[PDB]
Amino acid sequence: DDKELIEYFKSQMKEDPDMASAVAAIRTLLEFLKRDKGETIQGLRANLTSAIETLCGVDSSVAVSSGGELFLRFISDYSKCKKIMIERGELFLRRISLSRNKIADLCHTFIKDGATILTHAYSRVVLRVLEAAVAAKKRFSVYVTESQPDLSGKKMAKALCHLNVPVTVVLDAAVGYIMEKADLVIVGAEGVVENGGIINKIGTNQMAVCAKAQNKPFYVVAESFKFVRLFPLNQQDVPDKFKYKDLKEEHPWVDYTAPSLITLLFTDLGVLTPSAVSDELIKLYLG
Amino acid sequence: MDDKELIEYFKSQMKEDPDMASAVAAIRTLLEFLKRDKGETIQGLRANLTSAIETLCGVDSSVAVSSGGELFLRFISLASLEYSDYSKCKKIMIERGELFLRRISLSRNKIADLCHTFIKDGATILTHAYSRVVLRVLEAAVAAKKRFSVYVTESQPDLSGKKMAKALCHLNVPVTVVLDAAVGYIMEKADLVIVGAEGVVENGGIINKIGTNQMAVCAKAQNKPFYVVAESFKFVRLFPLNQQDVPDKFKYKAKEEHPWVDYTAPSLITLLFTDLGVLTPSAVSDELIKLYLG
Ligand SMILES: O=P(O)(O)OC[C@H]1O[C@H](O)[C@@H](O)[C@@H](O)[C@@H]1O
Ligand SMILES: O=P(O)(O)OC[C@H]1O[C@H](O)[C@@H](O)[C@@H](O)[C@@H]1O
Repeated sequence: DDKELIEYFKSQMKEDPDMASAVAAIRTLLEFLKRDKGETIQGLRANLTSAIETLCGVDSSVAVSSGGELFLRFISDYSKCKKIMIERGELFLRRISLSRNKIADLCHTFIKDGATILTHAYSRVVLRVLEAAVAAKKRFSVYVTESQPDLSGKKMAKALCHLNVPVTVVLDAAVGYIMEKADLVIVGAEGVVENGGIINKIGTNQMAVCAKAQNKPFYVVAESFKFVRLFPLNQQDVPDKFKYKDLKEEHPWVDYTAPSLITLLFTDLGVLTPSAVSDELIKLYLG
Repeated sequence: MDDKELIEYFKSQMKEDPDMASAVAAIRTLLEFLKRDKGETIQGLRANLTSAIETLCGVDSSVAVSSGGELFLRFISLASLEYSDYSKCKKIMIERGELFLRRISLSRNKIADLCHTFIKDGATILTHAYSRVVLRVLEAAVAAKKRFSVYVTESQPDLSGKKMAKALCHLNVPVTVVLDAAVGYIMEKADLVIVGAEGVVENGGIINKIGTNQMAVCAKAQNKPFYVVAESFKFVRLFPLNQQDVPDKFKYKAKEEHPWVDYTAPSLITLLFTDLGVLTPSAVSDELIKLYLG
């Protein structure tokens, strides 16, 4: 049922925080598929399409939608069928579970010794990369935006001081001021779109614009289940459902960064240029 | 007066008149030092005027205080020529001082007239933090019955922008407040950007509340006009080429680095609206040089 379909999901996220919202949903979809007491290939298919959607309502991050779409895609005689569906699904889950590791290996080599890295907000993938640089005995320092409204940035600084890397938290407003001190920018993303750009915490776009104006490379680190079937041209093309996950106050939770503002993306599919994403997205979705 | 003498006065001057420019607050305090100074020698006076200026900059790091001071002191220090008795100078210095104070009393309005042209109707304007000059430029637009909308950042860490939004709301001007982090996100929705300045430096760049550089750089990438409204007394004798060149004096009012102002290069500025006329950044040096020489 939905209500403890949701509680399973939320519970899977509450007990492991550093678990991606997507992967949490896949396990909730996997477990749902297991407990499904139906008797029709047909009613199973529907109820899964109802479960994925029910999950997308409670947490409307773009990655739980795209990851959900990809996992259900990968799942392609009810007694028989059901079983191997679960085995394909558990194979798919097994693969996206090494994604963070392969990214760490890939990206951390682009960090020169004595580099000072500028990042935005909290990214579990960025932190795994920087952890891998510490593992590789590389010495570096970090600037991170405090990142209103939830102040994820201090969460990242505190995590980063536990590995004894010098980290300084700056105001969101000070990114233009601090850009000259950085040698490169690394950020994560909630979603990677078809044109090679990204959807990430509000403030990413302006960091990328200030980075291009001082010719500082701008690197993105994201798993391939974040590849989403969208092609934005402006900020209004990002669907409002992923944007909120006479005085007034607008407050979007993420903005969009165009491919022209992005140097490379480091992914479990390999190092990519923004223009190259489209060919890799096709291969990813058809497979 | 003495040191806590000036500080108490100066702090009180702005305490009761919030809209009063900080530099003007210093000029009045400095004037009151000339009126209350009972010394009886010329350069001992001047020399101690050069200590009140420095003692004042200690409590308010705004770079306008230093610039406005030096221009007033340099302007009144022309009294010594052809006024030998220390009591003759003093009298005409006070005179020249209140003359000076009266000129800059006209600076905000002279600006709000020069800039009402560039606010076309139906315009969407973006600004940063709270600027009394910006506020008066818009007051003049609404006064001329012109229709326009505003976006403004909240501007950490004091949320000055929520106070700028409060005022424009009282003008029934449609306004919206966004996060400092959303300026890149919101730029496309704006037709032009207008900010104030704490200081206009010798290359036509500005020193202004932290977050101004961000906005300027994002405005250039979308080809949006970036207009600066600033009084002629904010012209400071500094030539910063980057953020490091901004002296620590004015950068902090006092690991987490929290500067209060950044530098915005002339490359990033379309026009400056000052009480000396509408200037391109490149025309600010020669204008500044004249101002400090006459
Ligand atoms: O890299 P992660 O942790 O998966 O999340 C990626 C992104 O999620 C959110 O949008 C924010 O927290 C960003 O800071 C982060 O980059
Ligand atoms: O326009 P004014 O009142 O001179 O303000 C000068 C400046 O003061 C501070 O630096 C900030 O509040 C800025 O927003 C403002 O531009």
